[PDB]
Amino acid sequence: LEMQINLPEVHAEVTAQFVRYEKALTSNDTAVLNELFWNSPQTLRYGATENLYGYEAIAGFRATRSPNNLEKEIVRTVITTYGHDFATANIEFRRLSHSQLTGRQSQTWMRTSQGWRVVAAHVSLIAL
Amino acid sequence: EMQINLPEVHAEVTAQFVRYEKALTSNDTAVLNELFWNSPQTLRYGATENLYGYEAIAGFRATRSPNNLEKEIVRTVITTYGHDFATANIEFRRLSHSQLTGRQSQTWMRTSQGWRVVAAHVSLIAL
Ligand SMILES: O=C(O)CC(=O)CC(=O)O
Ligand SMILES: O=C(O)CC(=O)CC(=O)O
Repeated sequence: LEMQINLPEVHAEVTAQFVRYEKALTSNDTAVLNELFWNSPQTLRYGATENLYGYEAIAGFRATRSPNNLEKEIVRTVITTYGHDFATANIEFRRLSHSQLTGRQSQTWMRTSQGWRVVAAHVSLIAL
Repeated sequence: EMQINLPEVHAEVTAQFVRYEKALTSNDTAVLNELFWNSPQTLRYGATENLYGYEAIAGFRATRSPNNLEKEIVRTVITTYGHDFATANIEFRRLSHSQLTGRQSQTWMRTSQGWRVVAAHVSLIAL
């Protein structure tokens, strides 16, 4: 894997799915948000204020989340692919409601037979 | 899907995770640096800082205070995918900050020199 860092075609596919994910967040398109998370009990998301274990818990969280005050400005993005089937996506952002905090979002992506999926995610806000 | 938690692979990664946790408590920076992937792509979103590239992470390790190190691990999920990739996610607590619960996420890759962390993210939140 270490011999195949950021193969152009792989990096392009993952970047596309990442943009898809970010677009679905802004429109609260829960169908796409759920589509992009790996459907497995192992999948997990450490959110800004909650820890969710399993796809079912993540999907359930998305159903009960309010689409209000969701906007976020991405400031930095690093997408790295390893071989043909694995990737990480790491971003910094600012959320408009907490202008004094810098946001971090990490995702690990895996290529499944149904396409790229997030297997684990972690979001946090800090003051620098 | 594609070979989830193969016993031998899951055992190797769990061993390296235990190695990492032991090196944190003894502030064994040699082992801490050994376990992070030596690449400019490697990154660590720390509890209080964002570091890009192995050199920035190694530099941070040389200057860090080892004092408030100890922590109770409360949940661990280690998941391996095929033979060469893994994630490790833990929740932890400290008696020194009873109001904060910790999260630590890592993505691991098998290199020719062994398993390495390619990305990590640590954060503390209120209960
Ligand atoms: O607020 C959070 O927990 C993170 C977030 O913006 C939506 C996501 O990336 O799932
Ligand atoms: O104290 C913690 O759990 C987070 C941390 O920075 C140790 C590490 O770098 O793994």
